[PDB]
Order: sequence, then C-alpha cells, then structure tokens
Amino acid sequence: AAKDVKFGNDARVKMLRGVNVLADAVKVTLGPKGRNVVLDKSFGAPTITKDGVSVAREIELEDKFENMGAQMVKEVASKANDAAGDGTTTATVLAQAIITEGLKAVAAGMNPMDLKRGIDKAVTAAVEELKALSVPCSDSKAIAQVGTISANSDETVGKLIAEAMDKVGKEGVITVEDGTGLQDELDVVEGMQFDRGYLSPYFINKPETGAVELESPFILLADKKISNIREMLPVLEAVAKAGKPLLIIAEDVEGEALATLVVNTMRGIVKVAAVKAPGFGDRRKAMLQDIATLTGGTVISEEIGMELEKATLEDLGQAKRVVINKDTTTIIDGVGEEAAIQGRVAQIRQQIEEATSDYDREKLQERVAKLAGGVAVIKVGAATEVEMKEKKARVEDALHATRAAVEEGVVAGGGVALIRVASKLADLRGQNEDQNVGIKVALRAMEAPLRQIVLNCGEEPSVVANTVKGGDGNYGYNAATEEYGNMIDMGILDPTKVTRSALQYAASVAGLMITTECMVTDLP
Amino acid sequence: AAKDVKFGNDARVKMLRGVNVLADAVKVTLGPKGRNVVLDKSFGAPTITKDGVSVAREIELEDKFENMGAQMVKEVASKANDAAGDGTTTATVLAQAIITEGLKAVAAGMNPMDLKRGIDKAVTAAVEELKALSVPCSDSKAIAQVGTISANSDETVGKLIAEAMDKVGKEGVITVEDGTGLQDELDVVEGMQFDRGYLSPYFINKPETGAVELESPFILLADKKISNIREMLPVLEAVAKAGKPLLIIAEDVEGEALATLVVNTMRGIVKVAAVKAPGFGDRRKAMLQDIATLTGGTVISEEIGMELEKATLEDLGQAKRVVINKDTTTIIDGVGEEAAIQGRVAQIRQQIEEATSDYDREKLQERVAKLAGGVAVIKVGAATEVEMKEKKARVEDALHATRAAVEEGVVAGGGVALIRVASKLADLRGQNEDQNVGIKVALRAMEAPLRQIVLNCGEEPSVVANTVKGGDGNYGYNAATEEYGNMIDMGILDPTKVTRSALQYAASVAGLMITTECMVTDLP
Amino acid sequence: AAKDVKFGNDARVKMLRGVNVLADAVKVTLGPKGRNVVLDKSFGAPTITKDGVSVAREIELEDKFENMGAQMVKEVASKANDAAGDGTTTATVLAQAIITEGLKAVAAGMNPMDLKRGIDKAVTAAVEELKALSVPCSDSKAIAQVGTISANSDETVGKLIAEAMDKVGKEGVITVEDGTGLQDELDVVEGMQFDRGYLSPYFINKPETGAVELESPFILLADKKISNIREMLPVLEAVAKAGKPLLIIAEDVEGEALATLVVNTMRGIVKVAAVKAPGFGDRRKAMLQDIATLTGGTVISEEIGMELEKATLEDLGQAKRVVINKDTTTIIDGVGEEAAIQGRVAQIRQQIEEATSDYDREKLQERVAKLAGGVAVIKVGAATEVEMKEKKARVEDALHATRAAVEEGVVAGGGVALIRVASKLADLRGQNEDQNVGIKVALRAMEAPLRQIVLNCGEEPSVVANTVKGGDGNYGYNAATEEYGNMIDMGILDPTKVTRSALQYAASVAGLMITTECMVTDLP
Amino acid sequence: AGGGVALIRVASKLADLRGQNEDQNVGIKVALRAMEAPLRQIVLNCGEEPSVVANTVKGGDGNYGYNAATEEYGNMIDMGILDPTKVTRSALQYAASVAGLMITTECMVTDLP
Repeated sequence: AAKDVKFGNDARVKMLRGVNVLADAVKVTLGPKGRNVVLDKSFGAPTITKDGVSVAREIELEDKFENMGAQMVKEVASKANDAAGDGTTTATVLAQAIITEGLKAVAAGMNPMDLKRGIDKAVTAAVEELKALSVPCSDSKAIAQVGTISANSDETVGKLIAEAMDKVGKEGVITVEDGTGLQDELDVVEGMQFDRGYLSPYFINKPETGAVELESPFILLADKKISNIREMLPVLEAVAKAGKPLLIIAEDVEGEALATLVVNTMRGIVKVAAVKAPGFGDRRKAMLQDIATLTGGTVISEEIGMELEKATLEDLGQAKRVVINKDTTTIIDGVGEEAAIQGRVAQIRQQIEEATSDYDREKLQERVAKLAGGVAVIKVGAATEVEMKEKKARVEDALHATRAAVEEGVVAGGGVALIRVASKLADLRGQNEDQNVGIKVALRAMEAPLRQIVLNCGEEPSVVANTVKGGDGNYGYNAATEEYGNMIDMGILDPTKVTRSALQYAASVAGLMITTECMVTDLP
Repeated sequence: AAKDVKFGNDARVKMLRGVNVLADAVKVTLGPKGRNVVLDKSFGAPTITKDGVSVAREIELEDKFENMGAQMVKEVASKANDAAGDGTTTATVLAQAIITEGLKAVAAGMNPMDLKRGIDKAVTAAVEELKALSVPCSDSKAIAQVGTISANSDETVGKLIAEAMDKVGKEGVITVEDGTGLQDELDVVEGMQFDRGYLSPYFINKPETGAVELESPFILLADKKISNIREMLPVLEAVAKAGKPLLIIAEDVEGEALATLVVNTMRGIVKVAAVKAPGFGDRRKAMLQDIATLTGGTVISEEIGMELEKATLEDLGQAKRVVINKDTTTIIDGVGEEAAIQGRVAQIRQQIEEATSDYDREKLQERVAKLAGGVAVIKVGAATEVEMKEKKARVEDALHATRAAVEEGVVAGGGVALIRVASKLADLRGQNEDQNVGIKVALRAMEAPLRQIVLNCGEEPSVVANTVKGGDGNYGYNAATEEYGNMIDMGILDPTKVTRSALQYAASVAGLMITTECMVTDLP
Repeated sequence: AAKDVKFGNDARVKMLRGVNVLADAVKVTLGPKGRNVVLDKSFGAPTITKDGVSVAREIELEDKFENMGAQMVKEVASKANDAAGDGTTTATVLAQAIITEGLKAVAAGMNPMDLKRGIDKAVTAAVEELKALSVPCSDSKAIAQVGTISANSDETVGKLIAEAMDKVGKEGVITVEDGTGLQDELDVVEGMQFDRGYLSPYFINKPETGAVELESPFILLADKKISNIREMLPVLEAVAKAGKPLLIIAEDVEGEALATLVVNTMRGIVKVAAVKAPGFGDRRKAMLQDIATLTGGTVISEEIGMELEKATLEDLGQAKRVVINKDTTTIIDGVGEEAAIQGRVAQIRQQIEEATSDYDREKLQERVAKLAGGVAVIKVGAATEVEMKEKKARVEDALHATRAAVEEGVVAGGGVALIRVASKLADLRGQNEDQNVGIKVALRAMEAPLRQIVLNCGEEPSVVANTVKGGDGNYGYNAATEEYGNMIDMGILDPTKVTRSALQYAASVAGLMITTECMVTDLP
Repeated sequence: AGGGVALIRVASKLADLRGQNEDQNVGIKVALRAMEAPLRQIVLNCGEEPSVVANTVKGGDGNYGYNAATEEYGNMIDMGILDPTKVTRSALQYAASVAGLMITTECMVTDLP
C-alpha cells in the first residue's frame, strides 16, 4: 500500500491536533465534578459515562496522523492503567500538556533532544519527590481506610478487603467471587497466580472486564510447544463430550492449532482457554510440575514418554474456577490431595536448604510462597442480584486500589501531589537552556491536572492552583466540598503507584512525540 | 475610509512577511561581494544598482500589512542613514534578524514586554562595548587614512579632506563643489549651517542625493510665521523677474502658501525652497539677525513695522550658493560686508563676557563659532567632466564617513565589530528568563550581518562566524581577500557612530514590532 | 506604486526568458544569409527588414521581468552600436550565449561572483588577442578597400571616403550631404564637433538615423545654466518668426524650459534643439567662445552683462547646417569672418607656447585642431533621388565603418575573429574552478556568433565551427560563397573596434545579469 | 573510526584527486562532498552546526573526530565509537553504484495511474 509521508513541523502539528482531540474528549470526565460523555453504540442505545477509560477506548480519529497521535496516547494511557489500575485520564491530560508545551518550544527552534532530556530529568526528580511525600499504608487500619475511600466511601468493602488482605498476606492473591447469601464471607483455598496471560483477546467471554473465567474447567499441562491441532484433537473431543471448559498450559500454542482453538471459541462449540507456560527452561518445568501437583493433574512431558493423544480426563487437571487476564492468570481451588501439597512444599523447602546461590534461593522461595500461600476468596453478597454485581465491581476496584496502595503507599489525591512536587522542584536546573525550558514545561504539566479538575468544578483554575502552591504538605483544594484542607485527612487518596506510573508514561510518550520528525501512513 | 483590523498573531505574521521581503531585497547588496538589484524605471531603462538605499526606497508592497512592516523598517533605516550617513542595509538586516527571532519567541509564549526589555538591555551593553572597542581618529594622519579608506582607497580624497578640516576645524562646515580646473582647490568662505531642514520632500531638485541646492539664490528672512500667499507673493513675482531661486527663512510656513510653493516646484516655474527658522524665541530672532548680517539682507519683523509686501530686492538676502537637506541646511559664501561680520562677532563676544549663566554663554559661544568659523569649500577638479562628478560623489561620501569617524571614532568594519561585541556580552543576564531569551536574540542578531556578508561572498557563514568569534580584538574575516586578520590594518573600517546608530535603530524598530498587537489599515 | 519582487532562481528564469525572446528575435537577421523580420506599423504598413537594430528597438515584452531582461540587453547593445557603429546583433547573441551558460552554471551551484570574474578575465584576454590579431588600416589604399567592402563592394564610396580622409585627416570630421548634380562633390568648410548630445530623444526629427539636424539654424550660446522658459521667450518667438530652426547651447537646460521645448518639439509648432555645453569651467568658457567665433554670433555671458532677453538675431550664431546625435554634435559651415578665425587660432597657438603643463598644452592643441581643421563635407549625387538617398546611406555607413577601422584596425569579419580568439585562449585558467567554468562559458559564447551565421545559411554549425578552429590566422568560412579561405582576402572585414565593443558590452551585461538576485517592478 | 568521520578523513586524503576530463573532476568533487555529508547529517540531528563540526573534523588527522553523544571531539577509537570497515566500504560502494545507475538513467517506463 502506498504511503503518505509528513516531515517535521506539519507532522507534529497533526499529532498535536490528534492528541488535543483525544485529551479534550477524556479530560471533561476528570474530577468529582467531571462532566459526562455520550458514546454512540451500533445497537441504537447511546451510552452516557463519566469513565475516561471507555471514552479513550472509543476515541480514534479519521485523519491518519491525528489517529497516530490519539492511538499512541491511548497506548501509553492503557499501559499506565494496566500497570496501576487508574490514572488513564490523568496520564492523558499530562501527556497533552507536555506535548503542547514541548511542541511550542520546538516551534521556537529549540533542540528537541535536550527538551526530552530536561523532561526526563524533571520527571525523575518528580518521582523522587513523590516517593519522599508518600505516606505508608502497610497497617490494617490504613488498608481498610483506603479500601473504603476507593469504594465510593463504603465501610463494608474496606473492612472486608482489610480482613482478606491480612488473611492472605501482603503479597498474597485475592480474587472476588459471587456470594450466594446476603452476607459476605472470606475463604482461603489452595491456588496460585502466575504472570502469563491469554494467547488472544478472542478468548474473552465477558468483555466488560476484559478477562476470561471458567467454571470447573479442565487443565492440560504440556511440557512441549503445541502447534498441531491433530495432536490434542482427541483430548478436545473428549472434553467437548464431557461438556466442561478446557484450559491448556504449554510452552506455546501457535499456527493452525491456535486458529482452530480461536474459531472453536468464537463458535462456542467448546470452551477452550490457552495460556502460555510461566517462566522459561528449568523454571518453566518447575512451575509446570507445581501446577500439576496443585490441580492434581499430570504434565505431558516428551522426555518421560506420554503424548497428547494418550491424555485422558483423569490425566487432565481440574479446578473449581480459573481466571485468565491479559496481565496474569489465577488458578483457584484445584482438586488436589493436601498430602501432595505438603510433600511438594517440603521438597521445595529442602531444595532451598540445599540451594547455594541467592538468585536460585529467591526463585525457590517465590515458588513455595506462591504454592503454599493460597488464594483468598471473597464472596460478595447482597439483597438483590444487580446490586450484588455492583458491589462486586466496587469490591474488585477497591481491591486493585488497595493493592497499589500497599505496594507503593498513598499520596494526597485530586492532583495536588503533582503541584506539591512542582513546588518542590521549582528550583531545578539543567545543563543547557533547552533542558531548563523542558523542566519548566514538565512543571506546568504536573500543574495542569488540578487546573483541569477545578475547571470542571467551574471554579477559577489559576487562583486555586496558586492557593494550593502557597500551602505545604498534603494541604490542597477538595473538588467535592469546594474548600481547602488536608486532602489525605479529608478522604481524597490516590495511590502513589498510580500517579507515578501516569507521570512516567506521559513523560515517555511526550518525549517520543517531541522527538518525532517523520511520519508514514497509508493514503486516504 | 473603512478600516481592516488584524489582531495579535496574524498581524505579526504579516509584518514579518513584509520585513522579510524588504530585507531579502536589500540584503544581497550588503558586503563587498554583494549582488545587485534591478529596479524598474517607467522610461524603459532598468536601473542596476548595488546600493541598498535605492532598493529600500523603491520597495513598498501591495498588501497593506506587508506595506506597514516594510515602511516602518524603511523609516528606521532612513533615520539611521540620516544620522550617520551609512548602515541602511546593516540596520535593515539587523532589524529583520531581531524581529524574526523575537516573533518566534513570542509565538513560543514569551512575554513581549520582557523580550523588548532584554533586547534594550543587550543593545545598551552592546553600545558600551562598542565605545570600549572604538579607536580615536582625532589626529590628522588617521583622518586622512579613514578618508582614503572610505573613498575607495584613494589618497587624494583622504588628504584633501584632511587639510579641509585642518583649515576649518573638526566641527567646521565643509561642502564639496564642482571644480573649474584640473587641480582640486580648497577655499574658506563666510557662511553657516544650522539644524533646520526643508518643509516638504517635494522641494528636492536632485532626488539622487536627496538634497536641495540653489545657485545664487535670494534669501528672505521673516521674523513672523508665514501662512498667507498674498503676504509674500509680490516678493515672489519680483524674484521671478529676477530669474533666480528664492529661499525663505521664517518661523514656519504652512497652509495655502506652502501648497502653492509645492505646486510651483512640481511645475518648476519658480525654484523656491522653504526652511524653518533655527531655534525658538529670542535665540531664534538672534539667529535670524545673524543670517541677515551674513547674507546682507534685512529681516522682516512685524514688531519693527515692515511687511512682506513692502519687502524689495534690497531687503532680500543674497548668497553665492545654499544647500538644503532634510536634516540640516547650509549657507555657503553669503555676500556681506566683512567688517559688519567682525562687528557682529565682537558684539557676541562682549555678550559672552557679560553673560552670567552657563547656558547663555554656551549658546552665544555656539552662535559666534558658527558666525566666525565660516564654511570650507572643496572644489573637486579632474581631467574630464564625468570623472569629475564621480570624484565629487566619492569626496562627499568620504567626507560624511570621516565626519562620523571623527565624531565617534572608528571600529573594524565588515560587521565584525558586532560579533566581537556579542562575544563580549556572552555572560549578560536579565531579571526574567524572557529577558535572557531577548538577550540571546540580540546576540544572534548582531551575529547575523557578517553571516550575510560571507554568504554573499559564497563561503560558509557559520564557520567564518566561529573563526571570528574565536579571535580577539579587531581580528576578523575580510570579504574581498577571503582571508582573516586585523580588519583595521587592511582598511576595512566602519565609523563607530554608523554601527551604533544602526544597532540602536534596529533595536527600537524590533521592539516596536514585537510589542505590536493590533493593526489598522484601509480595505483593499 | 505597489511593487512585485522576485528572488533568485525564478527571477533569473524570467530574465533568461526575456533575453531569449529578444535574442531569437534579433539573431535571424545576423549573417549575409540572414532572414528577415516583419514589424508592425500602426498605420497599416508592415515593415520587413533584415536590420537587427530596428528589431531590437521594436522589441519589448509584456511581462515586467522579461521586459527587464530585454531592455537591459537592448541598452547595452545600443551602447555598443553608438560606440562602434555596428555589432548590435553580435552583441545581443553574445550576451544571450553568456547569460544562458552562466545561468545554467549558477543553477549548478557555482558562485556568481567567481563566474563574473572568470568572464571578465576571459574577455580581457580576448581583447588582448583581438588587438594582436588586428591588422592596421592606416594607409589610404586600405582605407579605400575597407570603405568599399563596407559599402556593399562599391569602389566609388571607398575612394570617396579615401580622399575625404586624406583631405581632412584621419581624425578629421567628415559629414555626408545630398549632391545637387550627378557627380559627387567633396568640399571642406569651417566647422567643429564636440561630444555632447541632445537632451532628450524627443528632439529627433528623423528617427531612422536617431539624429537631429537643422537647415540654416540659429545658434544661441548661453554662459549660464538655463531652467526658466520666460528667459528666452523673446528670442524664441523672434527666431520662430524668422522661420529658421534654433539651436541653443548652454551649460544645461532643465525644468519647465526643457519641458516646454519638448512639448513644442512633439507638437512641431517650432523645432528647437538643445545641446549641453562642451567641457566644464574655464575650458567650457573657451569652447563656447570658440563656437561663437565660428558661428559669428555672441555668447550670452552673465558676468559681461547681457541676458537672454537682450539677445538679438544678429547676436545669435548662424550655421549652414548642424547635426546632433546622442553621442556627439556637429556644426557645419558657420558664417564667420575668416581672418577672425585666423586671429583666434593664432591666440590659441600663442596660448599653447606660453602654456607650461602638458595637460593644458594638450587641451589647447585639441581646441586649436578643432578650430582650424574644419569639417569635410561629402555631397553624394546620382541620376535620380531614390538611388541618391540609398547611396548616401551606404556612404555614411561606410564612413562609420572606416572611422572605426582607422581607429583600431580591422580583423577578419563574419564572426571568425571571436572563434580565433577562443582557439588562442583555450589554455586560459583561473584561480578557482568557478572562474574556469566562466572562462569556458566565455569561449563557447564567442564561438556562438559564427554558429548562428552558418545556421542562418542552413549548413551545420558545429562542423563549420570546428573546421574554422582547425585552421589558423584569418582563415575562416564565408557565408555567401559557402567555402573557406582567408576572410580578409575574401572581402569579409569587421573593424576591430566593433568586435571589441560588442564583446566587452556583452560581457559587462552578462556579468550584471548573472549577479542579479532581485528585481523590483510594478504590479501588472 | 565510526560516526561517519572515516568518510570525511578519506575525503580529506583524496581532496587532491584528479580525472581525465573536467566532468570527471566534477564527479570526484561530488563524491567527496557526498562522503562529507553523513557526519553533517549526524551533527545536524544532534542540533549543532554541521559545517563547523565538519571543518573541525577535516582539520584533524587520523581517527580524530567529533562524538555525537558526548558533543566533544577526540579519538573515536579510544572513545568507543567503532564502525567495521566492511560496513562503511559496502555502503560507499553500493551508494556509488546506485548513484551511477540513477545519473545515467535517461528513460523510465511505468504503468499508467
């Protein structure tokens, strides 16, 4: 296909226009007083939402270069959301601010590379200042408080997250589940969670969460890469006859096998889920053996002798429920005798005892922690089904927020942390004047989000920003109550991880945009 | 007439385009290797010139806003030329550089007022550095050297100007004249020059020099303002029968009298020129009395009783030759009894001796110096008439350049003085960052002219600029010989006044252009 | 007066287009086998001519920039024609060749200044080679031969010019006339010639020769510069009532007097011709006195006392016939007492002996030679009027050619001298590569004219050019006979002055044209 | 020495080369400026002045040259800016071949739009 090429200033202008469109689409939703955006649906039922993630997902322009800018900002915002769990709108507005100011400075004739260097230096100092400013959230009381605050000021969700969080451990795995009764309960079952995801997005059965779940599925453990559908065809036929979902774990599934599995999933004839084997090499075999022990199945290993055709229903692993997401996959309550689990953990412990290198000891310790820690099950119960689903969604959102908080602390939310950081860094300097201008660009960039929030509230942006700058610490302006105070003590909290990831990703995408000089796209 | 208004960025863009057109028209002629520009003549014979003054005069664009920019730059360049006698192209290119960089910075978001303040501070420091770098030219030998250098390396012109100012003084008035014979003759005759100019440009009889001259004209001295044509008309017809040009000196001439005088000049029926009286009040009346004593005529005052109607040929002053320019007016060899002049200067001397205030003594000293010093007449002779005119033009240009040099010294020409100064001012700083940006703009602007000169030479601009910057003192690159060294020794000399005036006027016009926000013009 | 400005490449493209149009219009007439061009007369009588001067005069384009190029080429060609007497087409085609090759080289990236320097060096060497190749034409027999050859191989014209030059001298003034009888008559009458021309082309009475002549006109000698029409009005009306034309000689005529004289000339009510005084200062006074003595009139001297109003018919000078051209003015057979002229020349002679400086002695020698030599009058007769006029035109053209020849010798005609010079100079080198490119451009340029001649003849240009290059000396190709040989022996003679002037003017205009970077012209 | 300074060194060495004809000399000068170009492009990407850096490198000798990352001259081999001789030689030869084909091309045949 023939390509249309834009060089230098005009290409940057087109990308700036695309970023401006996307940011103006997703910035009105920012803030407690944020507006709402109407998104058309093909069915004919317009969707009204204050969620910036959906607006960003739907937005993509018709012009090619505007589409480039919008899609790049969408990519970095989605990466920030996946890494942290929030901050998509904050990352997008930060990216727009940096891109606008940096492109203006470039149009001034200044060096883009030194501008990017200054931006990176300012953002690194900003991350350092944020780490200095963050307050700990390790204690159970603070865990409950942040869970309550995240879950629309609900004490029950925060408390439940607190007891589950203590029960499973700080590094433990927590998974939400549907509660049959009115009350909620917490349970711990034998399970593990690895960092591998689904092979293709078409495996998703519930698009509202972007994840794959199976009820009582069969687990296949293969020690070899699977590329022939005929090899596992008898197993697929047997599991389809059994009428239960099938989960396959191998080194990789690709080619006609993956295509046939995806076609079967879209046709719905059989529920088959494909996830790659975690780790690599000896570690990969170790996790395969651990998963086989946990689920009670046996791994199909070429060197031992068994093949895919010889696999049976008994050979296949079985679990109560599994959850497959793009970032990670969780196995909950596999059918396994407790004696096997105890033997396996004792074997790993004695391996640690005979282990010598620190790296191998750490890997084995992580393996044994994953295998023996278990998974905490949260059953969300309520009076009616619809509010039960709403409460479950709130619980999982609060769980993500609490996980981020306990991972890296919590700062004063509402965008005041960025302004505090800018106030701290106002004295920063760079080697070249271009680096200084880039630093100033970054400072105004982190100034921007609270200005946008208070513009959504309808108050004066500059006056509120200056008043926040005048103060010190977590003191800041509250959007909901329209009056200043200690944002942390007023119930406005944002995990440090969310803000740090948003700032870093916005800085990276803005540097890429500023340093861009040529553009290649198909003809209209 | 309906007005069209442009606000902010677009008006600045239009002015930038106009200034760019004017500067690209008048910038090629800069430098010894400067190109030439062809100017249209309605007759049918195009004019090919390397003089930037003519190109700038001919330039005025079709678009109204482009015309605004071009006319403002032309105004400031013409003011610089009138003040100094050179530097029109240098002033224009400097103004274009400052305007371009300042508009780029303004589009970058810098405060225009702070930019103008930084430009002014940098230019003031540049003037100080130029005064530090200037070398004296008081001695007769250096005077002859600079006169020879200005006159295309001709020793005769330099030496002639040398004994001319030795005879009349450093501040004495010298006028070139057409030589009767082969050998050049220097003579001193009783005359004076004051600071008043012609009322309208239409009085110009030779547009090539932009000055008014009259041969054996009649001088009318009216102590009153002249506004009625019928008052001075009978004298006008009397001198019309006299067949000689008429020069009228009065406090002011305006209205239908000036209109009819301009009409007559356009028709050419009578060559009459009008010049305002010098000074104001009692000093003005004393100056008119001195002029009447010089020319032998009698001043017409309403207080004494006589009127312009009663004035006759006897009351009219008479001079051998007068020269009227926009900046100043010169009276040469006015016929008058010598003992009368001696008595008048003795009266002024005793007035000085009885004068009490220093202001009165200074004013009377200036009056007596002008009255008694006279004017030095240079009769430029040659073998043939055409080379006689060429040598006369060279002599008058060299006289202007040498006057500027003896006024404020001389620096190394060829534009290297500006780069030297910018090298000195590398550490200049302002109160605000925008002031620093303006300072950098000014430094690059002073860098520009030598880059333009060497670009006209066809060599590399940046390399030559770096080589000149690396050196110290008057060391620089020579355009003609394409080899570096001490510019003063090679005879590449520019008067300090010329460079200083060009820099100051370029700075002023650039500040006005940068601070411009609204623009008003007639509809097309 | 809004102006349209072109910069660099496009400006030079338009300029080359204009030069190409004019050159292709005037180049077909070149050569004995040259074609003819049809020109329009507004009356309705198309003119078919082989004269390139008329074609050049008629040509001026529509577009302003094409007009610029055409008018510059026309101006330099006319200057060459005035200086020499022919070669207008040769100068134009040479200029076109240089301009085309130089603009191509400039587009190649060569420095225009170095190209112009190389062109000037090559042309200087070409002039040296042309002087080396030129043969003398001092003896009377060669004068007769060149006069015959120039006048379409007519022996009578050549011999007539021969004894005319012998009678009056090589530097003597020769003027053609109309013979009363069949046989031609040569006579010597008292007259003088000076190098002053008419003020404006509107004084021309016969546009075919571009000259002004009057039959029995009155001569007015004014010692002062003239600007007021009322001054000479009584004398103008008196000479108008006398019925004879008036010729006025003064220092200068300008303003409304010149305007009214021009108006009267085109309206034709009274035919008055104006010519500036010869020389300047005391030399001008002496020449005016000599002219007044020759014409029998009296010079109107301001310092003696008489004015233009006091001037009378008897005080006016009277001559049998005068001829005024742009380059020079001729006075023929003024009525004056012979012994008065003898006394005047005796006074000038004794001034010569009493003179001490060489320059003054040479000036007085020139004055006495002009006073005593007189003018040689050639009266051309024939059987009928039309052939008499044709013979007179041929005689005057041959006289111009013979004057050029005796001034600077004669070289081989037909454009072969340029190729001979190029063959000699093929080894020339310059300081820089661009200078070498310019030298090669000049070589191809002087190659071009014979290529054009033989292309008009219809044969191959390159073959003939290389055949001529292979030979040496005056060996070359003849257009009429289509066979090679010694052009001097074959009767193809071009005066060295004509070729030298054509080459020099083409080189100068081509250098200016190449170095052109900007033009200023009115909007369409 | 990497960073494109080897080509400029070679051009400095070959500045005295001559050909049979004037057009051959013009082609040689074209080639010399061509191998001068890449370092100019690199230092233009760095944002510094191309011509000044190019002339400064030309005035040097040996492996002395400008470094893009550190923005300061020196011995490129000592500072770790290395390019294999095969890479530079092959790039120069292939550029020469394609430029020779392009320059001598006179006719082009393509399908209609």
